[PDB]
Amino acid sequence: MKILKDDAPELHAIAAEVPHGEDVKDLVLDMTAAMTAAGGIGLAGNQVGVLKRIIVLRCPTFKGCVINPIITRHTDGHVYSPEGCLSYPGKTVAKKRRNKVVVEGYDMDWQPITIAAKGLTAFCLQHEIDHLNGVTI
Ligand code: NI
Ligand code: NI
Ligand SMILES: [Zn+2]
Repeated sequence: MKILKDDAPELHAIAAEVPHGEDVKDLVLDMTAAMTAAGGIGLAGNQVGVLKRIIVLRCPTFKGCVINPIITRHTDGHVYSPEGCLSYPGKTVAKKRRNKVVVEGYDMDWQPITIAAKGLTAFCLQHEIDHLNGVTI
């Protein structure tokens, strides 16, 4: 796998929902390995040229993948979140984020999962889900 250059069109494209039960274990393994090899804590399909709704995270309160992630709950208003991104080396942006979120989706074995997160972990979930919608910092 390769983390695509900052001018890759995939970064603006929409990731396709994964058909329920599709075997994506190798994809998840590859994305996880690319994320850690590059020293990151989050990665989305688009960033490695995989236009599928898959994110991987290595965050303080969640480590693993989410397939077909959706945000189902969040706190009102916003807080400041300084963020970088493996697709944009050297760039940090002060983003407005929800302080707390609930994310729902599937793990690699297609077990339904629910992730309640605050602070850094919540910011990462928002950032990575944004990627699947072609939204970048
Ligand atoms: Ni590779
Ligand atoms: Ni661009
Ligand atoms: Zn990113």
